[PDB]
Amino acid sequence: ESWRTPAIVQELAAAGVEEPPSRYVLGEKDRSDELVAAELPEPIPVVDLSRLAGADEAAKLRAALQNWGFFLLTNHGVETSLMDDVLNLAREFFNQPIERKRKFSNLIDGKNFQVEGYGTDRVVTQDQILDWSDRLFLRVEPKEERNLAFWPDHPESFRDVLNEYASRTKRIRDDIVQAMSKLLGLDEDYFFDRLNKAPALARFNYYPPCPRPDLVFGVRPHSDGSLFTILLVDEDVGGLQIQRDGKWYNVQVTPNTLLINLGDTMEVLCNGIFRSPVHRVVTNAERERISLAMFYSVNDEKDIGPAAGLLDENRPARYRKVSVGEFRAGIIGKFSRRERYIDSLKI
Amino acid sequence: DESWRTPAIVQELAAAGVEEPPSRYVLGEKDRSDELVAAELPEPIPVVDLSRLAGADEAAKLRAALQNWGFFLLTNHGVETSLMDDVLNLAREFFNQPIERKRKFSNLIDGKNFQVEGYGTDRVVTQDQILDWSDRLFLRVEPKEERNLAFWPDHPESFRDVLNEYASRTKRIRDDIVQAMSKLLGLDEDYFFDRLNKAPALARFNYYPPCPRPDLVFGVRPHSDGSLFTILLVDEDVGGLQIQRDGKWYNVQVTPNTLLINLGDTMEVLCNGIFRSPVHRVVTNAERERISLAMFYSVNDEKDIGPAAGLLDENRPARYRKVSVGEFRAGIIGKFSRRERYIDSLKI
Ligand SMILES: O=C(O)CCC(=O)C(=O)O
Ligand SMILES: O=C(O)CCC(=O)C(=O)O
Ligand SMILES: [Cl-]
Ligand SMILES: [Mn+2]
Ligand SMILES: [Mn+2]
Repeated sequence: ESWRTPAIVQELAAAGVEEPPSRYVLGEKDRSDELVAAELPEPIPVVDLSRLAGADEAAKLRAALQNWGFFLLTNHGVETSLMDDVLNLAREFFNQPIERKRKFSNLIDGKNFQVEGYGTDRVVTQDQILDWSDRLFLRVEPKEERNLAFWPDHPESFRDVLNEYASRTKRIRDDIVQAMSKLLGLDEDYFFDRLNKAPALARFNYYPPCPRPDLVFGVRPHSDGSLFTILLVDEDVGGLQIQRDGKWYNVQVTPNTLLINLGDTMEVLCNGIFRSPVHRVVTNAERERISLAMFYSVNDEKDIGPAAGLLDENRPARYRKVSVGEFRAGIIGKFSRRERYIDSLKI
Repeated sequence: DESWRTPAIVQELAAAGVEEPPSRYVLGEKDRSDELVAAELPEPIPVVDLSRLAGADEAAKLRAALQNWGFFLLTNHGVETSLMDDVLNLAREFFNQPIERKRKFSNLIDGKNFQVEGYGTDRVVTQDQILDWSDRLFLRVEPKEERNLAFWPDHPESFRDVLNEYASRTKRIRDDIVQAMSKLLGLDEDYFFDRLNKAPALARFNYYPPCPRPDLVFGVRPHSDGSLFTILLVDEDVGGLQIQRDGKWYNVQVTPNTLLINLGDTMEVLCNGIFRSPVHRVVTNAERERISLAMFYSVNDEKDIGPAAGLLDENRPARYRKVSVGEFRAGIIGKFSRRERYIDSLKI
């Protein structure tokens, strides 16, 4: 539409067009020698969850979070069948006649936008540049505010499998949070008063093949606004890239393994001892890419600011203190305008 | 100096022979008031015969122990006398080694980086944290995927075989106790067993050295266990374990070759406070050391920890909040460091 109903990017790829529409083509500064990325100069940071209680593993986590802000997780205890099934739901739901899929459109009545549903993100302005990907955004926790009406019916086990996956990742959320609290010198339960009744958001990404991968981004360069994200990818074959010291690095998520990356809230909360990585996804011209991201956010208990226990007067606050509503307003708000909120809070 | 993150081996401090504990072990005046001399049990220690726990007589003895005390002694427990002696010999022979042979298995990795598993004490979070007058060797025996054999000691040479054998006996005990208590609650005997597969089992060998000022320190601070159940074995108890009931402190001597079972905080939550997990502590003495082994049995991450649905109705509301297993565990461990009781933050 004009800008009220952006078209589903999967239908633009199935049109067999050789060029993308003008609303998807980036600028010259964003299309400079960046999309041709390198690969990590060292073995990709890998944390073994089943051994994270040991100080050896906790030091591997520390180096991952200090150097890169993300890592791959192994021996995480999520069954291979469950990871295959939850990704089969996205595979099955996305690979559907579109009349079936439009029933869960995040543009209710075709004109009013919301975050929860199937489609793309918010289009504030007509000249805004749109990503070459579709999404299915679902709030999974707390279960009391779960909007099942937008949860797809096909396959007929979507709610059960996604709920099962949500309860598996909970243990991963708890273990990693406990580990980092010890790494930061805080109480190992420090972060759990901020997680009671906290939002858990599931994002099903469909990056369709693009005839011109040089002109578009699967998702724009960005850092997550969560505490951290668990990422699950279906036979990655590439596309995800992460930035470190200006340079984009190609990161491939090995099948049956999970990628954990930090969000902007964690960087502020830990005063920037670990940082939230800025990342993006590149499209390819042959095959599509489906990923499931689980965002774990903080409740409205306390304001988002550096932890009291990480600040003496010789380690002052590098970041401001803002409310939860102000924080979330800007991660979403600055995502559309292609800026990074957390820079504005840095002192 | 930040050397306070590298806590001393208390057994070494005790061998210094000086007249006072260092100030970091000294309790506040409130903790040292008219408690440390406890009272004697007004009734005999509750005792349960495991071999007859399927019978009404013993199971009723089990209920009275759980409702009134939260703990009981277990007889005919299936653990041979030689095996209890063997597992306590591990503790005796390991601790009575030169500090250089024990330090290989320190939980302070590279001398700096704390982890739970190993020989030392519990996490030192702040400089002003009061420390306990004891060392412990903490070994993760289950699940085997999380087992780290490199911290299981090389002395005596039977350590892995003996502890494995003992733990398999105490696991059986755990199953029997869970079943029996399930029937007490009117639940199916297997109601909780979906929480017991690939669940943590932790062995804690405690070493309480003598202290020149037993009036000033705790061998271990007042606490309830975070487990479902705890099975405790003490080497010739001589004395020191104290348990609290309704604000009063009582001495409890774990008779040799018997096992003390106490209910843990996880069970208290799961049974909605029908039975409660008892607060207990160890006081030191000036003459001799005390050795005990505690097997903590926890739950997996199948469900969040909360009151069992079979125990709730309109006139039986839930008395505890529901929290995830990892959140529960980190709260147990964190609150222990701060001298606070985690389960009270879950009470509704
Ligand atoms: O699809 C990926 O690999 C990245 C997903 C991502 O960054 C997101 O959903 O926020
Ligand atoms: O040593 C005792 O008698 C008590 C041990 C104990 O409470 C523990 O290890 O948690
Ligand atoms: Cl239940
Ligand atoms: Mn992201
Ligand atoms: Mn205890």
